[PDB]
Amino acid sequence: GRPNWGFENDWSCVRVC
Repeated sequence: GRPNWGFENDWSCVRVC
């Protein structure tokens, strides 16, 4: 969801993280 290479699109995070 947000820019930070988290989990979504392997280039962003979904939440919290």
